[PDB]
Amino acid sequence: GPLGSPNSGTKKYDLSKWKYAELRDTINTSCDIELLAACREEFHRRLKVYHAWKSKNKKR
Repeated sequence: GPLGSPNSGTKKYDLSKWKYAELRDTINTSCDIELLAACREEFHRRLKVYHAWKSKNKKR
């Protein structure tokens, strides 16, 4: 089609690891279905593992 794009070597978003500062700042400064959607995914995810570490919560 029109768009040839004879050079592909990157993705759309990538947040291997972000800081708590930029996290809150970017969410309160930037705005985008992706930025926010990704921000929440990291918040919930990062928090999910946080609890898992401390206590995996398990009562046999």
